[PDB]
Formats: sequence, C-alpha cells, structure tokens
Amino acid sequence: HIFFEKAVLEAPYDYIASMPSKGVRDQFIDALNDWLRVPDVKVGKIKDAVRVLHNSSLLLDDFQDNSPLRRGKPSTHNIFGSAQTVNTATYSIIKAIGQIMEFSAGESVQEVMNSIMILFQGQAMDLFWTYNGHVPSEEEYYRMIDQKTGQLFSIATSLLLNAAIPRTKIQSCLHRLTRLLGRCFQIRDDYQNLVDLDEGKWSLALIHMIHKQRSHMALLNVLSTGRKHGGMTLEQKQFVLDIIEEEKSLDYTRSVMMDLHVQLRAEIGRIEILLDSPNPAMRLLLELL
Amino acid sequence: HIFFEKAVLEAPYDYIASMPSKGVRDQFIDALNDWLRVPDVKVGKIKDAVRVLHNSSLLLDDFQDNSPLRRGKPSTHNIFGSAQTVNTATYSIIKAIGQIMEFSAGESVQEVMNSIMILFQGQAMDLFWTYNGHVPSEEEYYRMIDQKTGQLFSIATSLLLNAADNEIPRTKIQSCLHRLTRLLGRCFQIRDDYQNLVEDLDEGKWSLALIHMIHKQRSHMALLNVLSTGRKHGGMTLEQKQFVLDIIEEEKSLDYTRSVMMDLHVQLRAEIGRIEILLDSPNPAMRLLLELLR
Amino acid sequence: HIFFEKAVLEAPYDYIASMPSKGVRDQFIDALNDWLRVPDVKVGKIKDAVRVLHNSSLLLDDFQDNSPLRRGKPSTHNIFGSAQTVNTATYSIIKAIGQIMEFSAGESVQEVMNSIMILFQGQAMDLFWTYNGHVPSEEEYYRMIDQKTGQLFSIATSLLLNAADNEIPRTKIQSCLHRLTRLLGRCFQIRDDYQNLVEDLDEGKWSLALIHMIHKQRSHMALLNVLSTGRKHGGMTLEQKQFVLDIIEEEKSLDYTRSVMMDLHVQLRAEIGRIEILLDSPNPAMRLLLELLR
Amino acid sequence: HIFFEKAVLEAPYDYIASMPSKGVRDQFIDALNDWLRVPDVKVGKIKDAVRVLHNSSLLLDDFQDNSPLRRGKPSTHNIFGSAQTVNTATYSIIKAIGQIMEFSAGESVQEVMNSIMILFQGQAMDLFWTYNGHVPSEEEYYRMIDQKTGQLFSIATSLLLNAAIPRTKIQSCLHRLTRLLGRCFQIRDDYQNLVDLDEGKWSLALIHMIHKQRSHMALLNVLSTGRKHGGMTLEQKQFVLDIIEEEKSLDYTRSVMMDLHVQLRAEIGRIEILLDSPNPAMRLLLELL
Repeated sequence: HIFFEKAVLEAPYDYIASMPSKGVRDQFIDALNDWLRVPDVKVGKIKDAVRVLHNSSLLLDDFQDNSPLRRGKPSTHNIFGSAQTVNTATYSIIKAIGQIMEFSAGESVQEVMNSIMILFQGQAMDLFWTYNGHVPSEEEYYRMIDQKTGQLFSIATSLLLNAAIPRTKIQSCLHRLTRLLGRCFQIRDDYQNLVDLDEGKWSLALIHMIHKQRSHMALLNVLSTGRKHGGMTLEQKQFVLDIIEEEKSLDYTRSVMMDLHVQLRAEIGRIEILLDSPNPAMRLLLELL
Repeated sequence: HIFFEKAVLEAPYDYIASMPSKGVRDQFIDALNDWLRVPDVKVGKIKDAVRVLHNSSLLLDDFQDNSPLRRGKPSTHNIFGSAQTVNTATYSIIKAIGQIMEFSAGESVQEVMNSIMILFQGQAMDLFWTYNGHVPSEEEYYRMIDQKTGQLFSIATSLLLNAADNEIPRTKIQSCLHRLTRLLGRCFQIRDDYQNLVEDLDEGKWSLALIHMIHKQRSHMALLNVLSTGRKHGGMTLEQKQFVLDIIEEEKSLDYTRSVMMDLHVQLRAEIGRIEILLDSPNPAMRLLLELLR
Repeated sequence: HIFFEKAVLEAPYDYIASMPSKGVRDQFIDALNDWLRVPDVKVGKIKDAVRVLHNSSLLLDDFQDNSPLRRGKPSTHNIFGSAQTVNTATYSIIKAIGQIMEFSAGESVQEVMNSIMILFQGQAMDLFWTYNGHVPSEEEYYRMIDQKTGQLFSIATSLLLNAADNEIPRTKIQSCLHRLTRLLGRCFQIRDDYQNLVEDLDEGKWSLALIHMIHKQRSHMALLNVLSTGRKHGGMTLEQKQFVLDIIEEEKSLDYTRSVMMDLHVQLRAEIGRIEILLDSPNPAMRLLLELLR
Repeated sequence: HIFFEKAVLEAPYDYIASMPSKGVRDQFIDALNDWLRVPDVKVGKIKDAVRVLHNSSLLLDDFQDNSPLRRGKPSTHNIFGSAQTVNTATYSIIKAIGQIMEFSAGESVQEVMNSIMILFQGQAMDLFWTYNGHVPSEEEYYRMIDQKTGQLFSIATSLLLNAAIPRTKIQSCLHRLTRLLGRCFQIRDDYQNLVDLDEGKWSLALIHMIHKQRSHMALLNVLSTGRKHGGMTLEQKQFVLDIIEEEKSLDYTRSVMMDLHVQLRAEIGRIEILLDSPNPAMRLLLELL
C-alpha cells in the first residue's frame, strides 16, 4: 500500500537507528537545555531533528569511506547496495529540513539552511583531500574539522536559541563553546580510533607528523608514488609507524586535548557567569574526552 | 580562502552544468508562463532553481547507473569519483531548496519540500526493484514513474502557481494543472524509453516494455529467468541481449508502448484543450511541446 | 566389454552407495512393515528401490548445491565432474523405475510414476526460488517441502500398499497412511533444518527460518536486501552471515520452528495412535522413530 | 495456483520446443508409418513421446557440453541456470516414460525401459572419454555412436511394432535399418558441423586420424600434456589442422557415408520386398545425408 513505499524509503535509516549510538547529540542538548530550558515538547522535537541529521551524516560517511563494517554490525553501504544508501541519505536530510521548517523554527529558515550548507562544504574538503592526495595544513585541517563536525551542534544550538528569555548576547559567546566542543569531540574520537593506515584518511595524528619539518619531505614523498604504485611495501609500512613515534604526534593530540579542556572550562564559565545559575551537569559532560 | 572551497564543492555540478542536456524542463516552464503570466524575474528564478534540482537528479541517477561516455564526455561519476559527486549532489539539492525559500514563504513552502520527498520515494522504489529484483506490477510501475519523473514538473508548477499573479482563478485551475503535469511527465519518461528501444540498458533498470513482457503469461518464465541470470552474473551477454530483443520483437512490445504513448498523447491533448477553456487563452507553445514527443 | 561400460555408468551412484548416510528411509520402511506384514522378499525389493531413488536424489540435489567435504569425502560433483554425475543420476532414476515395474503391474504402476514427477515439481519449485530469488510464502513453502521430501516416503508407501497382503482393510487405511507419510516427511525435513541452525547455507537455499523472518514486517526489508546482495556477489560474507544469525536470534526464529516442530510432532503422534485403532496392533517401532527427531 | 507450479517445471522444455527442430524423428516415423501404418491417433502420440524424449536429450546434451549458444538462440544451460535445466530434463524423461506406459504401449514396458537405459549408457561413455582423456578406438566409437543416437529411433520403432498386421519377422530385419539410419545421421551431422577444436569432443573425423599409424603416437601425445598445461599453443593448433589433411579423415567420412547409403538402399529393399508395396517416400528420406 502506502506503508510499503514509505517503509522502503526509510529502511536504511531504520537500520542505522538500531545501532548503539553514543548519545552525545542527545546529551549535548540535554546539557544545553540546562541553560536555555526550552519545553520538553520542543527539545524532544529538536533532538529528533538533530538525530536524523546525524544518522544521515553517518549514512553518507560510511559510504564515502568504503568500509564493510563500521562497528559491531555491517555497514549500510554493504547491505542495501550503494544506490539505496545514497538515495535514502538525501531523503533523510530533506526530511530533517522539513522537520526544521516546522515547530522547530518558523522564520529563521536561512539560519539552519546555511548551517547545513556549511556541513556539506566541510565534507567536500575531506573528499577532495582524499581523492586528490592534496595533503592539508593545520590551518586548513582545523578549518575543515570545525566545518564538518561543529556544524552539527551549531544547528543543534541555533535551533535552541530560536525557541529559548534573554537575548542573543549569549549567541556570539555561545557559538564559540559549540565549535570548541565539536572540535574536541572529533579529536577525542580520532584519538580513540588510533590507539596506521593511510589511503587518504587524514587526522590530527597525521597532519602533525607530515608537517614535522624534520623528515617532512621524506613523508610528503613517501605516501605518493607508492599510493599510486600499488599501495605500500613492507618496511615502508613500519617506517611511518616509527616516524609517528619520533616527534610523537600521539602526544600533540594529548596536548591539544589538554588545551581544549582548559579552553572549555573557561568557555563554560562564560555561560555560568552570564546567567546566575551553575550547571552541575555540563561540567560533567566533559568526561566524554 | 573560501574562493577555493566554494569552487571545489560546486565543481561536480558545474561539470554537468554545461553538458548538452537538450532538456525540456525549460521549454515546459516557458510554456506554462504563457498561461500564468508571471514577471520575467520570476520565470528566471524558477528555471534557475528547477534546473538545479534536475542536474542534481542527474548526478544522483547517472551515478547509480554507472555509465561511460555521455554526450562525448564520461559520466560525472567516473571523473570526480563516487564519493565526491554524491556529496556535491546532496549539497546542490539543499542549495536549490534554500534558493526556493528566499523567493517566497507566503502560502507556505512546507508543501514545496513535501513535493520533493515524493521525488525521492519514487527513486527509492526504482532502486529497490532494480536491486532486490522484485518485478513490479503495472500500476506500481506507473506510480513510480509519476513519483520520479513527473514530480520535478510538479515542483516547478507548485512554485510557479504559488506566485502566479494573485489574480487569475487561482485554486480553480490548480488541480487541473497538477493533472496536466503528471501526464506530461509520464509522457516524457515513456518517450525516452521508447527511443531507447529503437534495450542497451538490460543491466538492471526497468522500462515499460520490460513491464509488458514479464507480465504476459507466454514466455513470462523465460524473461524472468533471463533477468535473474543477468543480475547474477553482472550483465547478461551480447547473445542473451539479442534473445531479449527477440522477445520484444515477438510479444509485440514496441507496439504496446506505442499504443500507450499514442494514448497518453491524446489524453494530454484533451487536457490542454480543457486548460484553454478554464479562463485562459490559446497556448500555441504547449501544442508545440507535444510535437517534441514523436 | 560390457563389464566395463556397465561399471563406468554405475560408478557415481556406487560412490555414494557406501557413504555413511545415517538415513531414515530404511527405518521408516521397516516400521511400516510392522503394520503391512509383507514377505521379506517384498520389504527387500522395496528398500532396494527406494534407496536408489534416494541416492539419486542425493546426486541431483548435492550437485546443484555445489558442496565440499561430505562425511569426510568431497561431494560427488567435484570428483566425477558435473556432466558425468548428472548422466549417472538420470540413468539411476530410470533403473529404479524399471526395478519397480518388474515386481508388480496389477493395480497399476501409472500412479507410482505420477508420484515421482511430483517429487520433481517440488525440486523445480525450490530451484526456481533459489535461482530467480522470488521469496516464497508460508503455504507455498510447505507445499514445496511436502512435494520434495515427503514424496519419497509416499512412493515407498504407495509401492508397499500396492502389495500389502490382499487382505487387511485395504483402501480404508490408504488415505490415513498417506496423511501419515506427508507429516512424517515434513518433520524429517524441518528437523534437519533446525539442526543446521544450531545458517551455514545462506548461499541460496530457503529454510523454514528464512521463511519466518522474511515474512515479519519488522526487519523484513533488511533481510530481503541482505539476500539480494548475497546472490548478487555470490555469497554474502563472514560478517553479513553474522548479521543474519543475529536477526535469527532477534526475531525469535529458533523458537518459531521449534513451536512448529513440536506441533508437527504431536500431530504425528496423534496420527500414529489413529493408525493403531484402524484394524492394527501396537507399533513400538514407529514410536521409536519419532524419538529420532529430537 | 496449480498451473504455476506446472508451467515452471515445464518452462525449459517450453524453451527448447520453440526451436526450429530439423524434424527427423517426426519424419522417420512418418516414413516408417508407410510400412507399419498405425492409426493417426496413435502415431501422433508416439511422435509426441519420441519428441519429448529427444528434446530432453538435447537439454541434457547442451549442458553436458558447456556451450553458451547451441544454434541461433542461446542455450538453455545459459538462461535458466544449470540446476533448473537438469531438474527439468530428468522430469521430462520420466514424463515420456509415463506417456509410454499408456496407450503408447501396455505390456512391453521393459522393452522401452531397456531401450532408454541403453540411451544413457551410450552417453556415459562419451562423458567418460571426455572427462578422462581416454581416446577411444573405432571398434568402440561406432559402439558408442550406435548406443547413443540409434537408441532413439530404436524406441521410436519398438513402439510402432507394439501397435502395428504381420509378425515380428521384420523386427530382427528392421532394427538393423534403424541402427544404420541412426549412425549415418549422426555421421552426417558431425560432417556438417566440421566443414578443429578438441577439448574432449571426439568424432569420426578424429577417431580416424588419431589412429592413423603414420604420426599416430605424435597425436596420442600432442593433445595430452597440453590439454593439461593450459590448452594448446599456436603452431600446435595448426599442426593437427594440417595433420587431418594428410590422411584425409574428412574423406573417410565421405567413404563411410558412401557405404551407409549403399547399405541403406539394400536394407530398405529388405522391407520393400518383405511387404509387397513400394515406399516412394522412405527412399527420398535419404536426402538427409
């Protein structure tokens, strides 16, 4: 009937939903709801909207990096074919927009529309630097990371500032905290995924090493010419392993995390002092990293 | 520099922005404008957004059906890779959705996006059939063709009408126009099909001819089993493809779509004459659009 | 010398003539003899012909499902090649049909072959489903299982009864016996299935479990799409196979066949008690046959 | 319904039937009906029975020699898979037996049952000599050929002698003509198929050359060791081509045909003189070769 055509379109989403999600986009909102304090009948709807947007982000990601198994279960790219996964991810983002064009928000449609166009620009960069071997710089890797991960919490917050009653004075001093939390969470996720293979999959633990001016040019010319001629040899695979240990990129991630925290605990304090009410939970949210 | 990011993202959509489309969406919009009588500023922004949706559908369709040379240049999938064109298409769809929002919000645009998710339910039906091999019926196949090809004309008309003049009959012509759009989209899909079989796409997709043959009790088993061996071996043969061409030549397949195209053509002709009697004047453009369908 | 031709033809069937079958057709025939009370010359020729049909079905089945090690030796397909085992199987089927003709022709044997062509309509249904991927229903799946596994027991019983004693109730027990055969064959197929899932055959075939899952609206799409990708890539994975095992563990699949096996077991038990009241004495062998079904 | 399960089993047969059959098994019976003169309501049934038996023979053959295209259209082995073609060929022979267990014949069931067991023995030999490289001898190749082709006309005639009224005096002097016509027709078919590739596909035009004691041992050792090590080289493929020309196997087929004819025209004469009625058609049947 109609339920058939409706449950076949939403089948890949129904497969990615049953995954044991970390529950951060649904906890950051629960921690941001301590300050903004929107009604439950609305915060739940916004949580649903950011949840479908993020699950569709995973749907596009798990295909945009060919991986038979993402975590525990097999990857949607490897179960429903590839054409089905793409044609359901696109429908899912449009459905989330229509969910945002509703009670989620009325007049600031351009606000979330632009904050989604940023989310796709910050991803095209990753696909470009992987498909074209064009190694980045930290001034651009941090740009991309904040252009692809933080642009989800940005929509998550820009819709909670459209419902929550002071003024937008917090905005300029609230977005900052959003982008900071987003970058730190991506960095923590990369760290846990590391503790390696290349094949066009950059990270902080690689943009710090491939720019270490000691043995830098050896690196900028080891990946290439080998990634063309097959993939890599066997002593070369150990070479970069021992190279990452040299300057200890794995410790620059620790240092940047030790700076994102002390940047968070001074950025949360801005909100804690703007509104005269502590937040015994958002300070505990930092246990994520 | 954003000047570079904003041009690596748009790069795929720019690659088929200049392809020789020989499209008809433009002619249909310039023919509906003969009735709606909207300012040229409007008929410009509408074409400059429905063309984005169309080219985005091309990226999204001409990639699942991995093709080679298209008009002298290879398919956008093989050049920019699969992962990059998908991201550019998902962005370009949102770019057009944002373009729509700007021109108008009165009379609601929550029914202009609810008319795009239908354009993806249709493609979802098609990509579920071609993948899981489930043969369609005849009514279900017509439903998918209406959902997938005609829905883009439906978006264009539902955006045109929403800023038509604020005069005119308004709603008293809306449902009639929507029926005209459905029949016109169905004809323009079925005509490209009948031109393809004058076949060559037996690698997975489902034309109306295939729906005619697989449903006739004579040789129904044979054709069903041929498609299964094809999808099992990834392409049938140059010999088995000649067998399917001979089934088409046997069951009078090129005579059953013609008897459907020539029927939908007279139906569209009756529909257009019904539009010229609903507080409207002649449209020698629409009757020149039907001539572009053999 | 014919001594060589007559031994290269019989060579494949002789290769599984000594395989450790652990079969049950013999036990069932020796249990039906407890009722029919036929001369041992009969109960010998019957087993020496229904065993030929069974081993021939093995050649014909264990070849389409190209397998490797079977009981410590490879499948008869890989040793003698596909073309040679098929010819030996088609000959051995006719050898058993000719064997049947000899023992008896009164009461007609034109209904003993009409009960073998059913055993091939069943296998034809199975080889059309596994090939063209058409999912079965539940009643159609039970029909195929009755046609394919139970029909060999039906041949044995319709040959036993046709020379049962010329005394006995005769026809007044024929239809009851035929219902007993159908239920017993269905149980012995479903039990081998439930033992296979304590799975490992997701390369094309269709167990009852697969018919339970693909029919439940929850995750019906997921499982259908997994089987399509499997049959498209020729085998799914070691990862996707674990996904199907987790669906089985989720939808309570190993609890729905058990609720069907334990139902068919009580049904068979009631049927056997109904046979002991139809001018017959106890059969402590039949009630020891049911114990060989967990 | 029931028509479904009935038309799926008989679908491969329905595909091999639409082929443009030569129409020999339905013409040999029409030419044998001149002497025996059975009723039409019976000769048609026997023609149907031998037609399904022969179409099932083709079904097993076209799979037992892997060929994507037999003639004009594609091969049943390459359309319905392989498991379907086998499981319909077997059903077709059983159905033909049941058609023979009827009006076709009543009491002489063993006659046609044995004449079908011979038809499968005469084929197992071919599959053995192909699957095992065991080159035959003419004393065995003629045996196999008469054991595989003539055993169809044999059933075609043994059922017309079960309906047709003299005695079985003709039998012993009628079977001979059947087997002679069967061998000559197979030889004519092989000749037309030749006027080559090996891969275990013997013929008269090969059993005559691979036994030509001049260059014989070179042949018995050229095929093997090469058919294992890949297939063949490029000068070797021309070698046997020029070898067949040497002794002219292609002319021993002509000589054996020039003997089968003069053997036929003296075997048909036996029937022509036994019953005092000429046959202006069976003499014209010989135009097949």
